[PDB]
Amino acid sequence: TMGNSTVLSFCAFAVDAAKAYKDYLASGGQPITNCVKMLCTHTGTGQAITVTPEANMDQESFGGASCCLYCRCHIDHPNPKGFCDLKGKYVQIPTTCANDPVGFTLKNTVCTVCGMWKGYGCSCD
Ligand SMILES: [Zn+2]
Ligand SMILES: [Zn+2]
Repeated sequence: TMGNSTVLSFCAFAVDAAKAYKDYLASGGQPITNCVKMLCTHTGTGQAITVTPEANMDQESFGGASCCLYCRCHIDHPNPKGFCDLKGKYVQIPTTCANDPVGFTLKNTVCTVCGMWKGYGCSCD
């Protein structure tokens, strides 16, 4: 098992950190841990990213920044204003994927319409 600081270091100095984290996971690597899990009722909306925790019965809630590879790596966000969609918000992850929230937020996309994760509850189809 690799620990957090070895993975994080490895990705942070990659020219493409997101590709390194994915390629690492694909090879069977141990996911980044110590994301900040939230106590909450699990009666929330199920929206992906929210101002307070919004988990439904099928989700967990985390502190957004602790689930963001770039925040966890202390590097610039790949958005040309450098702005973070998770910093200071709360992210709702499906409980099945809650063992790798950093990987989940990376690999996935919020539906422009729903508000929920495309492919994971987004009902729109
Ligand atoms: Zn971030
Ligand atoms: Zn949708």
